[PDB]
Amino acid sequence: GNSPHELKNAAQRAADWLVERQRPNGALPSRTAVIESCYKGMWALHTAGHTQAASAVADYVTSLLQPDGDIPQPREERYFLDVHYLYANGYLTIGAHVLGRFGLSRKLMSFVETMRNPATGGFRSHGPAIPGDGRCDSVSTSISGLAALYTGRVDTARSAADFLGSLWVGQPDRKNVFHAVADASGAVLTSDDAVAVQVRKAEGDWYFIGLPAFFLTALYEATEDRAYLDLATDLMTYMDEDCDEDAFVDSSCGKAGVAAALLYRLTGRPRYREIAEGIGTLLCERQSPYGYWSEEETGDVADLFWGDLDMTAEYVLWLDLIGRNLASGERVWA
Amino acid sequence: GNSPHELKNAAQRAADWLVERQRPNGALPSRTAVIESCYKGMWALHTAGHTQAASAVADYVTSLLQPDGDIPQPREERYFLDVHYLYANGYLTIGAHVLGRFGLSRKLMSFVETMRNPATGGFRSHGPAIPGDGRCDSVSTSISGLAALYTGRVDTARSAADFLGSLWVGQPDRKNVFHAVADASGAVLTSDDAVAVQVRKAEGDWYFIGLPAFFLTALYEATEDRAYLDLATDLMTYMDEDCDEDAFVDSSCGKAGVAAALLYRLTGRPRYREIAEGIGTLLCERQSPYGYWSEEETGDVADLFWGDLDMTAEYVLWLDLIGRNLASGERVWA
Ligand SMILES: *[C@@H](O)[C@@H](C[C@H](O)[C@H](O)CO)NC(C)=O
Ligand SMILES: *[C@@H](O)[C@@H](C[C@H](O)[C@H](O)CO)NC(C)=O
Repeated sequence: GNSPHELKNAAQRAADWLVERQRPNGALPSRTAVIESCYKGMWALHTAGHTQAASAVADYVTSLLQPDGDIPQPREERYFLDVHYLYANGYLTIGAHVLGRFGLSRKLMSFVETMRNPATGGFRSHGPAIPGDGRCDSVSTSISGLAALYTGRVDTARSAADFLGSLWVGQPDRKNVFHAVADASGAVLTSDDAVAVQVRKAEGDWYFIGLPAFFLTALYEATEDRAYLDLATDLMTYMDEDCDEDAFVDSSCGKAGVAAALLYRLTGRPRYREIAEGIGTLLCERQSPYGYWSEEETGDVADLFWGDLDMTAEYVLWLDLIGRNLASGERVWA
Repeated sequence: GNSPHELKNAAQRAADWLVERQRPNGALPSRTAVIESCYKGMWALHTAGHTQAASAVADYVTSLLQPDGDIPQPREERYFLDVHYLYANGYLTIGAHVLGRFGLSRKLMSFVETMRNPATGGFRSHGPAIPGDGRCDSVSTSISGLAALYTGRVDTARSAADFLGSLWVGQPDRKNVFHAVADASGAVLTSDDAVAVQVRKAEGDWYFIGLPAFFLTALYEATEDRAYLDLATDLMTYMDEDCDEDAFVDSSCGKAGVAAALLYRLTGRPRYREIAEGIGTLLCERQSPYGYWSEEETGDVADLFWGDLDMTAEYVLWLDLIGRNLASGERVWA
């Protein structure tokens, strides 16, 4: 595979591509003005050293911030309304905090906490303005727990991990389907309108497993509580041995790649290095010659569909995180 | 005056210089192997986007970590023994946390908090192996408060601010001297052996005032409590109007520059922009063409004495922080 330096080089070229096209108000170059086009922008650009561009995204995000600490608009994609509303808020919180925008991160994180279910520790899938039944999903919960870790709200993160453990233990038929959603009481939801990963098919949505694995590994690093490492380990084993090969190939495999790279640094287990290396190389090989990522776009374009802009920022982050955990893991274990 | 982009470009040249000379275990190229040569390295290199190099510093720091969460050795400079012991620990905590090394940041910050005076909110000036009288100083307290902000221990940060307010109110002769130390009871220490800035002379040590100003501004950003903004602006106006011109010229003026840049973004007051621009430009002007900063050396050296290496990482950080707060302040206020 490719070396940590090569993975980082790919991330930097994509970051440069984004910053060259950033708008004067700080928005990233999306064909639609929606928060789901740039929610990873602060954190990704900061990791690439583009701190003025990252702070410009913070300025743009601050201009959207409502008195309750939410960014309810502009939102268009249904997954950011009633599947995992808080997916945007979680990365916004992390990016703001690492930038030292402590007022923005406090306000964002305090809103995120209002959508926690205090009975289960899960985080509600649908936003305040979106009618729903109080269901909570693995992605809202994992990203909110990760934002809790970055902002030092470790008890909130521990509670999120409790929910993930209940969701995992409660699976009715895990060898065929991962039901990523629970009802407001914590029972796993199997209705057709609830996210379900067909683990024996090559149809994506693997990040509903991979993001929990990454969060739980970071929580273990923060706490040294082996219960969290055990659950992250079980989820990685699930993806590696019970899931279709698409789990480490689909566009959403970066989350599992990052979890694997962190688990390698913490445990030294070579399978984790192999998983992270393979995913990092795959993402590197799919990069356009210009710097962005897209499964369809092939030209020298000035902007991107929101999903490709999000993917481009996401892969800046995943390649950086994989690269630094592989490099330090090699120093520690090899 | 240099533009925010130019300040950042200077930081990046220095960061490249450091990374090119980094040692295989992650230590930075110091002529002596001491923690005071590299304590700002994790945070500085991360801000520059050199996350693998920053993680390598974290690996080195982790290998020195003792069971109590301290790094008592290697230390040689007396200021890092009995004047502001925790100055090293504070930057290590911040750099570890921003990298997501949550076990490292938890352990470092927990040790820092064992040195807090629960009656005054100050942090003890002398480390565990160093005898002393329990005195607490403004630099130990402000960097520990900033580390508390980054790790989410906001009550600790508020207590640190209380100590700084008491120190400021209790000054017996602020026109001539800033007494930066209080005894274990919280009373300002005026004895011959306690750090004191000669504010009407050009003799340095201005960061005993400038770092509190930076920390208090960050705490105001985190809480919106105008009491902290008022104290921060008291300190800035003190340095601007009552202190020697050296306060904005000495090698330690970068802390005040960062405080001014943040105050400009938060308040729009043009004088703060002027102070930050002036300090940023002065630091850029002093940079070696080869990328480092040094009090005495010029030309293409392979390494630096610890104080110059510390100053080089420090100015990566300050130029980056000044640049991004000036850039965002211009966006917000114009
Ligand atoms: C994980 O972030 C996954 C998110 C979804 O694709 C978003 O809803 C659209 O960007 N990312 C990828 C690249 O699959
Ligand atoms: C503030 O960090 C100041 C610290 C003192 O110089 C240290 O005691 C020695 O590095 N930095 C500078 C550049 O003045």
